[PDB]
Amino acid sequence: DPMVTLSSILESIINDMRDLPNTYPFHTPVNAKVVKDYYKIITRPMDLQTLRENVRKRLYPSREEFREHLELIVKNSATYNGPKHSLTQISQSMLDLCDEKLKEKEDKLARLEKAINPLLDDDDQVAFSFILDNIVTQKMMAVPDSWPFHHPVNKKFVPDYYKVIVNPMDLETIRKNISKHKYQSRESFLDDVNLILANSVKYNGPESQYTKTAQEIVNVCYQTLTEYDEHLTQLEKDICTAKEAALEE
Ligand SMILES: C[C@@H]1COCCN1c1cc(C2([S@](C)(=N)=O)CC2)nc(-c2cccc3cnccc23)n1
Repeated sequence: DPMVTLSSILESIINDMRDLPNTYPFHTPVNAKVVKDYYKIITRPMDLQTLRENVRKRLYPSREEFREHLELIVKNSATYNGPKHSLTQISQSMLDLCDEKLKEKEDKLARLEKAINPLLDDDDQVAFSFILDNIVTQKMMAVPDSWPFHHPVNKKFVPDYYKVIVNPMDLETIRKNISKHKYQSRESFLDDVNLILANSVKYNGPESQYTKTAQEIVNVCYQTLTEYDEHLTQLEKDICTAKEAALEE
């Protein structure tokens, strides 16, 4: 089972990171009864034991889903402890070692990832995702004053944001989804795009300048998708054909 093989590789990387100096504070979840404000600051807690248990729960079908959770450890330390704090440097040493190991094993990992999910090897899926990424970076992120929507909100700076917005979305998260080939159709892409606008309506109000900017992001997305309709339609058809042939095997 290539997912078993992949999981063994990821666990070996966790073993190597656990072995780096001074990493113990990242080996297990933060104790929120000692660090009493931790969840008032951090939205997505992560540590190496949770990561390892997730590897064992078969939650990571590729190196990117694993690396994203590992990067939370660093991001969380940067937010809570500070970007230059020794703990953040320590967490970064783990991410750096992971990246070394992923590079060393990149061909084996690619083979496993394609055996787990053949669409990662499908030229139509790849072309479709490439077009979506270009719409995001060249059209949507180019909307003036679109910065509030480029990245997830950091709760340290906006403490009530996730009490109001329980289904958050942002353009970076969409780009990560595109890189993982999450979208096979314009419909699922537009579900996430529209969530950015819906969250602005809810948090900022329908008449706010934030929402006017988010509306322009959505509108330029629709305009650009319409311009590429005939190509995107062909790619979506061919992706459906590939998806059926995978489950057929
Ligand atoms: C809540 C507002 C409005 O709704 C849409 C999101 N939005 C954001 C988003 C972000 C981020 S970030 C830096 N990763 O948190 C880039 C994603 N930052 C800020 C922000 C941060 C700090 C002080 C501010 C002071 N005034 C205004 C905004 C501030 N607001």
